[PDB]
Amino acid sequence: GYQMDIPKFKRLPRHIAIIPDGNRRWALARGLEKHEGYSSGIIPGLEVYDICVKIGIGEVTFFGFTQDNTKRPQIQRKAFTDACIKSVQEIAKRDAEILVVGNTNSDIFPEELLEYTKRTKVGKGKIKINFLINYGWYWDLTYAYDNSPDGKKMIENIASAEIPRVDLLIRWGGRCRLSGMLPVQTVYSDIYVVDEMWPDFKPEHLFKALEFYQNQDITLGG
Amino acid sequence: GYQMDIPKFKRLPRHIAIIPDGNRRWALARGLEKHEGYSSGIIPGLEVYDICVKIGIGEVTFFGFTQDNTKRPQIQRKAFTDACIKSVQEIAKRDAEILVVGNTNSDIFPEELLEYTKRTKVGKGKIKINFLINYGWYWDLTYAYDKMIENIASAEIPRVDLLIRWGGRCRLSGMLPVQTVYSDIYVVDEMWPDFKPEHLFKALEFYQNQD
Ligand SMILES: CC(C)=CCC/C(C)=C/CC/C(C)=C/COC(CO)CO
Ligand code: DMA
Ligand code: DMA
Ligand SMILES: [Mg+2]
Ligand SMILES: [Mg+2]
Repeated sequence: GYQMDIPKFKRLPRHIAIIPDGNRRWALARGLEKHEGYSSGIIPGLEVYDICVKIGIGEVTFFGFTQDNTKRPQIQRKAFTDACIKSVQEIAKRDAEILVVGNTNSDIFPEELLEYTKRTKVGKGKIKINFLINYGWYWDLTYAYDNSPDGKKMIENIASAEIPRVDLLIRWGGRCRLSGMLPVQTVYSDIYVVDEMWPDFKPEHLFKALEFYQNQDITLGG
Repeated sequence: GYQMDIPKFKRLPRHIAIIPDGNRRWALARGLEKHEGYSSGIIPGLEVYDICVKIGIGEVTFFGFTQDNTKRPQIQRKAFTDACIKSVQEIAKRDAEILVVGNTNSDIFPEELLEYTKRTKVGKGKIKINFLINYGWYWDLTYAYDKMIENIASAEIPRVDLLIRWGGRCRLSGMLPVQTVYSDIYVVDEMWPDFKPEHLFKALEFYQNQD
């Protein structure tokens, strides 16, 4: 991308989850229409990707859109779907192992992303980039209750089973909440909230989240 | 006044979750042994109860201890279990509808609390007080094998509106994965035994500021 001065970290998370929230508030604050913020969320994702590749983060999961989000106005649904498609396509121009997880048994799921619903190497690969597209926490848990008979097997067979435990979850837009992102993988996740809206992303947001992470005692109830 | 005037709130959560974390760090900071913090966590719980009753909170769920917590040394297990028993027994002397949710199929689950594993009205009731005792997220979700989502072990406990965690960590530690999917989370930096009413007031000011 371009040259940065990235701090040195004593400890790095294996898996970062990103909640790129605040697109509508960002747009309204700039006197744009609510749905116009999503198109300004793509370059921030690429800056996150570039930083994570440079420091050697193993896996990053981006919250794209939920089944609940598809209750919003058509004009917003078209805007955030278009922006999610573009984000996956942009990572597909770089070096990544791409996975899209979400309900593909829905008219809402974009045909453009079906090819990424199995993990796909692009360029030199290495870093795992996941996207949650038409994802729902209820759909994810209930996927298991149907397609797993046993109980101990249920957990291993949730819809998002390819996505491992989230070490660090970073949420833009100043809300401290999961919005149903990966309930199983996020039970022990250390959560960092950035007050600025996602389109106002700065590398310093990610650096401060990583400083937060390396400062945590990760005890897992022990 | 002696006790801070309880502020008047323009919005209130129906259901507050409490994670009373930091007992061991609190004890170690005082030069006590790791296990000596838990007994100093009981009165804070009663202060939360008193304030929630006064402002008219419908439901409060306390995180007591988890299956993961039973990995800890036996001296710590006995100390936190003893403190959880005493907490429920103290609420049992007041006005509450008490429910204990947790894995009762374990010699770790205290016999004293079996009677509260069905919702129990004490005094005038009018507030629902839940305790998670030998609770595990994994046990909760997998319990359904006993519609499946509506038959999780914690199914009686509704959506958490506001989650307040003491001890400075911003994490769920597996508290009620289903009910916490949209919960607004407020972290208090002070360890649970350093509870002050202003901790709770600031959490509720945070909640009424959320959209
Ligand atoms: C790696 C890259 C390139 C991009 C990652 C970011 C991304 C998915 C951008 C796409 C548009 C976007 C902001 C969607 C998020 O919207 C939801 C959250 O608030 C629902 O409204
Ligand atoms: C009372 C209670 C169950 C607290 C949760 O924190 P924890 O210390 O048990 O977990 P963690 O190690 O994830 O902070
Ligand atoms: C499991 C439980 C009863 C949590 C309360 O604090 P703690 O025992 O986790 O103490 P700390 O967070 O300081 O280790
Ligand atoms: Mg939002
Ligand atoms: Mg703790």
